[PDB]
Amino acid sequence: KGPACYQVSDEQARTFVKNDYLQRMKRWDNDVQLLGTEIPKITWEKIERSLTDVEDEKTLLVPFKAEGPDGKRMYYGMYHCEEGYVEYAN
Amino acid sequence: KGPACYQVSDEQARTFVKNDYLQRMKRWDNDVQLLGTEIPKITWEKIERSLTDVEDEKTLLVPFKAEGPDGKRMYYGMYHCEEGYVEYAN
Repeated sequence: KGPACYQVSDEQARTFVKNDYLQRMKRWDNDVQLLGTEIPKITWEKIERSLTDVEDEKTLLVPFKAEGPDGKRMYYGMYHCEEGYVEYAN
Repeated sequence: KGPACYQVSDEQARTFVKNDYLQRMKRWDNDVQLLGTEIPKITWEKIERSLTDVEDEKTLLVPFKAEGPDGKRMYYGMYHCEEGYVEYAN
């Protein structure tokens, strides 16, 4: 896991937040311009989750494809269930 | 906290991920079109963090303003340090 907040200086926090914000702006804008829509159609791919020791799962990996008139993109949402957020990969 | 993953069905997970993905596409695209750039200038506002019992902090709230040629927007990044992600509010 990352650092505890008390180990994170204001400067480190600002750097992390700026990196994250800029990267997000870039990524999401790019995906919109590529698909040609803000509201692509979503198609689902099979979810692989452990059939055993299921209480050990901290994350569900949900693959999907988004389709616009200009294009199509594959994603893997990794949904951290307890934290209530998703981070996306490709 | 949210549900444990073993309590989340494939359908619930897909619904959460679709909601999140669409909302993000919308939000970030909108912010880019509003600021008029993917790479706005970032200005910082003072960070308020507890001066006592600091080991209890799970999150740092980093306020900032983003400035494009077309506009300006206020944000509050809440940086969850250990998890290594930021969620944004306005």
